[PDB]
Amino acid sequence: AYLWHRTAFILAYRTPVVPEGAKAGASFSANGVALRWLADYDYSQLGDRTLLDV
Amino acid sequence: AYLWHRTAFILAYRTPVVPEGAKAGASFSANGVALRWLADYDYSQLGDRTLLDV
Repeated sequence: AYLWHRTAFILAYRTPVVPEGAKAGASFSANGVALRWLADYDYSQLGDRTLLDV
Repeated sequence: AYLWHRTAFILAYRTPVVPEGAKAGASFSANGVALRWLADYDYSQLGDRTLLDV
């Protein structure tokens, strides 16, 4: 069991910025944390690559 | 020191076009020269890339 006061632990989150050259992505949320979604096409590997980050 | 007539030297400029596969870019100016700006996201390097050219 863990018993803590509010000030004991600190969490910080930052949503990464979708840059100018990236195709406009989406935005998602995990328990109230904003996640950046991004998709880029690998022509050289003939596929799609997605990244979902914070 | 250089003393020249107007007809002595010639400059020519051409702005590159933004291709179909590139996310549409801006167009800037430098001494009246139109410069093609372009941006592309490197998923492998996890970062954006910008090129400004003529």
